[PDB]
Amino acid sequence: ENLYFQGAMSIPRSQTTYKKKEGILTLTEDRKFLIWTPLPATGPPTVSLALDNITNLQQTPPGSAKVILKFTERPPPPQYMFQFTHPTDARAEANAIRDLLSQLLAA
Ligand SMILES: [Cl-]
Ligand SMILES: [Cs+]
Ligand SMILES: [Cs+]
Repeated sequence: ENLYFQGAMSIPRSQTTYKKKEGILTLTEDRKFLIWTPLPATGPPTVSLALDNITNLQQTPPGSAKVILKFTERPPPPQYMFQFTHPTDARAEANAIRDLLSQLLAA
């Protein structure tokens, strides 16, 4: 039917490295930007990517040496790689933020 729904669960926050620095990958509260902020995550984000401007999302396949999500932005287009570093939960974290993003992007 005609009902439209939006996500209403807590926005995932993920232990990730960007350009070899440790930080947190999340979305803004309005769910319009992907943000990455270096630890201690006191200050502003160093990466802020509008979901409107993401043209692709790729991942390392499960069982790869590294768990990595790769974002391509609208313009050799700009690209961003985030390595998921949680000792046990890396792939689950990647999957979660992937799943949210792909739901947002396909809407
Ligand atoms: Cl994996
Ligand atoms: Cs988490
Ligand atoms: Cs792995």
